[PDB]
Amino acid sequence: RNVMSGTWGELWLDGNKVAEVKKFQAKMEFTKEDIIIAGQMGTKYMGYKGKGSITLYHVSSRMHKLIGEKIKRGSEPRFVAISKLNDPDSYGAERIAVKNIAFDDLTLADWEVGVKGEIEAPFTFTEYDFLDII
Repeated sequence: RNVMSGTWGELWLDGNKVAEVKKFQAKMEFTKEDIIIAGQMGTKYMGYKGKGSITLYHVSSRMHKLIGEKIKRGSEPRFVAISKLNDPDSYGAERIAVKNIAFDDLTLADWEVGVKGEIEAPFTFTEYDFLDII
């Protein structure tokens, strides 16, 4: 409905291709904190928090090291997913880039399960772009 979803694609950590994507679903949410800002006297758009689930496979053997380097630098890792949209005609686009993705609960062992198997994880995101316009 107001939920976006997609199937095949790729997951990236900066310039590194780190997994393939089987599917995703995402929803945008109005929070009370966003409601306060939009009501400020002194200004028709509103901030939003993105949340979803994504299913990953063919995880890179380099994920362990890439995450360790993020921790060393002090930077929580932020990803990009590219995926084939469901119902592309409704969007006027065939693919989506879901950006600034955070995985609050994915562990090193979860990444491990996704090398030879598949892993479904919740995620948050803050922006997106439509790709392959039609």
